[PDB]
Amino acid sequence: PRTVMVNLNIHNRNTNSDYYNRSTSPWNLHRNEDPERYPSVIWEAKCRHLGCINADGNVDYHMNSVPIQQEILVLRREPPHSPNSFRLEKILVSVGCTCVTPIVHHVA
Amino acid sequence: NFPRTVMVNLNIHNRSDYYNRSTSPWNLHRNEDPERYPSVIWEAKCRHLGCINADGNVDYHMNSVPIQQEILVLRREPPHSPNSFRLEKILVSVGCTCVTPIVHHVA
Ligand SMILES: O=C(N[C@H](C(=O)Nc1ncc(CN2C[C@@H](C(F)(F)F)NC2=O)s1)C1CCC(F)(F)CC1)/C(F)=C\C1CC1
Repeated sequence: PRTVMVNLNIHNRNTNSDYYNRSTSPWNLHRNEDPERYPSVIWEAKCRHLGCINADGNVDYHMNSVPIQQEILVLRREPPHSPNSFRLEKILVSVGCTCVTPIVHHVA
Repeated sequence: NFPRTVMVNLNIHNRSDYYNRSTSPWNLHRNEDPERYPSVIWEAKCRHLGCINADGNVDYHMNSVPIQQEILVLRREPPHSPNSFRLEKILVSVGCTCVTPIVHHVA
């Protein structure tokens, strides 16, 4: 069906870290708020460095910290400001960072 | 205004070799549930316990750890219902990162 009903009283399902800090590609969380969306608040990861932290605790510029982006669904109020009717909308969220070897190629 | 039941139009409006190039690489595993929307969820599983160093070897002094995110899914309620759901909060692995291990002698 096009329209379905959804009970917003969330049940947790098997939901029972300092990774953001201990990582060689550490990140911080930034609050993204949208009153026309459910969830209204989304926390996005922003990599602290361009390079990665090495064994000596220094930034290695030969490696890159890259955000891992995921495609997430959100509920957008439709019509706008509606408390009880929504449309699914696909957005991209940064969920953390990883350390990668850079893509290399000569200028054409 | 916070109603218990709301209406949702499922016609979505839209608004990557990391898994291999990473020092904490991972593979994707397909999790399928016909009682859930989205029915298919791809989860990351770290390939190694350690991390890949400059020389392409596994460094056992570092750990590959999965990054777990809390996500919401729709579970059919009552079961098998094509048009009614309850929001459910689950934990998914979305990739891996390389961390310096947490060390401690225990009592
Ligand atoms: O949960 C949030 N949104 C939910 C959502 O997107 N669920 C998803 N499930 C699997 C997905 C695809 N993916 C992502 C990646 C990994 F699962 F690993 F993430 N692998 C995958 O296969 S997307 C919506 C909430 C509204 C709804 F109507 F209930 C439908 C689902 C949301 F908006 C925000 C959460 C970040 C705080």
